[PDB]
Amino acid sequence: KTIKVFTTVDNTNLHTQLVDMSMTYGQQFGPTYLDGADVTKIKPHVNHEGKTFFVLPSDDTLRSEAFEYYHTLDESFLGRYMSALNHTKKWKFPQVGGLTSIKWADNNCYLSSVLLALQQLEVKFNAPALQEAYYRARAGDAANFCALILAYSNKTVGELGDVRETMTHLLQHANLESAKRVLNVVHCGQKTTTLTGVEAVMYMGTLSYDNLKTGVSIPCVCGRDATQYLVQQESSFVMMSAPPAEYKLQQGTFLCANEYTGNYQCGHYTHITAKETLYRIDGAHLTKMSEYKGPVTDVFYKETSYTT
Amino acid sequence: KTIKVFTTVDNTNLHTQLVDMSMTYGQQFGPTYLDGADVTKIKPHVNHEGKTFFVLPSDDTLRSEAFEYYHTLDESFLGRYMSALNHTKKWKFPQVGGLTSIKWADNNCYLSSVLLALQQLEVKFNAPALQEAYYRARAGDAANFCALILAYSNKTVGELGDVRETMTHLLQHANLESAKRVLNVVHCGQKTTTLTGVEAVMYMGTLSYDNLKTGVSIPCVCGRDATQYLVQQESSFVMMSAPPAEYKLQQGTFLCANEYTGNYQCGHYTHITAKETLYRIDGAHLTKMSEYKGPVTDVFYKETSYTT
Ligand SMILES: *[C@H](CC(=O)Nc1cccnc1)C(=O)NNC(=O)CCc1ccccc1C(=O)N[C@H](C)Cc1cccc2ccccc12
Ligand SMILES: *[C@H](CC(=O)Nc1cccnc1)C(=O)NNC(=O)CCc1ccccc1C(=O)N[C@H](C)Cc1cccc2ccccc12
Repeated sequence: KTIKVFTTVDNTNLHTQLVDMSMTYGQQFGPTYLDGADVTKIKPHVNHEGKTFFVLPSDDTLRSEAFEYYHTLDESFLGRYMSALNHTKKWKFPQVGGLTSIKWADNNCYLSSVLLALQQLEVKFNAPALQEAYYRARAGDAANFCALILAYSNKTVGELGDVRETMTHLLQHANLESAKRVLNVVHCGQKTTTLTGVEAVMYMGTLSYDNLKTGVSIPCVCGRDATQYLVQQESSFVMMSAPPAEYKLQQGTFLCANEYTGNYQCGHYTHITAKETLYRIDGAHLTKMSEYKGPVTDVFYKETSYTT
Repeated sequence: KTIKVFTTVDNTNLHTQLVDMSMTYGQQFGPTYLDGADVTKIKPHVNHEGKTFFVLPSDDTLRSEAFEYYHTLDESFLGRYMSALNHTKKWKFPQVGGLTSIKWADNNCYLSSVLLALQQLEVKFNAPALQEAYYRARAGDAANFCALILAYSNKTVGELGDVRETMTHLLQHANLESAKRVLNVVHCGQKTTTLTGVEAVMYMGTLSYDNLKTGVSIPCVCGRDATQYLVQQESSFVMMSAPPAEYKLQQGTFLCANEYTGNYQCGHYTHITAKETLYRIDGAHLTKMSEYKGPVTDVFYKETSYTT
């Protein structure tokens, strides 16, 4: 009933242990975490041999730093953070196109594009732990960042993610009230709305800021075809996201964008950024072009302020 | 290739005609309408024997009154209005509980409750044609009203309707800008919105004004559980509509309500109104109780104004 397993508590040294398939990991080790999860209540699985679990021998006052350093009220948070940081360190982050991409491993797509896109944005987080990493990530010590990206998103190493939904969780912890967007929709009746923070910088429906500024079609109204348009946006960038579609990107049209090529929950994120000429990144790789044409789910535009 | 069919152009006199199954109704009669529809492009169906079609021998300047009298830019509108008014007259509207219900015929449910509920509301339409009928409907000459209710909703005699979706089309033509509602939703980010007219008096989500005023749970936020609540409502009544659910009605709690007992698009609307004691109407019928307990999709509350 034994499987060989590596146990680190410091992520510096490792230890080799044996574990009973008959007992919960907690019974034998205490609180235990593997690849971003909380296996502390789980019996051992035979696929788990040859893996490195992060064990955290419990503590009642580590919550000093917890809500402080990490801005979370999850007892599990650090156990998930660290057991991912083990793996995350094993990835290779090379600086490419000036930014810092992630050699594909354990399904990095979303994390690459998320990280490829969070350099280029004017954003400062309200949890110190992110600040450090972001800047370790710009220089190249990004393993701390992807680990927190996982833990904030509640994701596991190797679990596919949607780039859009991931940032929702990172943007909850950043400079929010500083930002403002206003929109009005109109047939019979009419409706104007203002959103603060993350709400204000994220849109689901079109990839074109211009259309949002021009015209964009919305339901109920009374029947089915109102128009909604942007009235005011007070924020440093904008994210425009739609179900993946074919789209046109030109230099200076857009900050950056990322290209999803697959089915609903099975696809491939590829990040494009606009510099000298368009620069497309896929893991370590890169293609640079003066035209694009592909399938995009997300486009990025820098912006100062706009009033209608 | 002949079926016997009755042709009125004045809805006073009838004529008996024969029609070729080989030709479109227009080829033989001109523009032709049956039971609220525009059969003028359709070949005859053999079920159509023994029916009374409304024929409108075309006209280019009847649009004088059209957008005027009826507030529509449908050439078909009057042809649909009148061919329904034929049938609608054949129904029996008895005044019950003080209001005026509709003896069940051709699936009246929604029209009964809609009509049972549009007496009790403080609303004045912006098309004269409705004004007349509404008041013919309060006295009992309601056939003109249900006919327009059909034509405004684009429904046919005998086609089941959702009470909620029907009023959307009648409320497009009523006192709108006079009314105002404001709502704010809040996790990370926050969002406040104002709606004008019909938008402002109709809600989909709960049956309880009180909850809307108390608390009501809404998605995205960042994750999935914001709270939205009512800030200001400036209007004469309120409609609260939800997918049909079990609900509690007490006298003086609510203006009126209607009870849907069936599957999604196959069910039964039953209207309840609060007077001396609760008064439930089903076609001509009526039960009056001091308690209720049933399945409701729509509840009505009179209101003057409210500020948070
Ligand atoms: C990595 C994929 C990968 O590893 N590719 C390989 C590289 C090298 C070698 N082999 C393979 C990855 O992270 N993929 N992410 C992923 O699948 C996430 C999809 C997902 C997950 C959760 C929620 C939503 C989604 C999602 O649908 N995302 C796409 C971009 C949005 C989308 C797609 C299709 C239809 C649709 C409709 C409406 C809204 C979005 C939408
Ligand atoms: C009449 C039914 C009838 O004739 N009953 C009889 C009387 C005497 C003798 N025999 C029979 C009628 O008009 N029924 N209306 C109807 O079926 C309309 C349903 C409908 C139609 C179009 C769009 C929506 C709907 C609808 O679903 N309405 C219900 C009230 C809302 C509902 C119901 C179930 C689930 C659900 C979920 C979400 C939102 C609404 C919702």
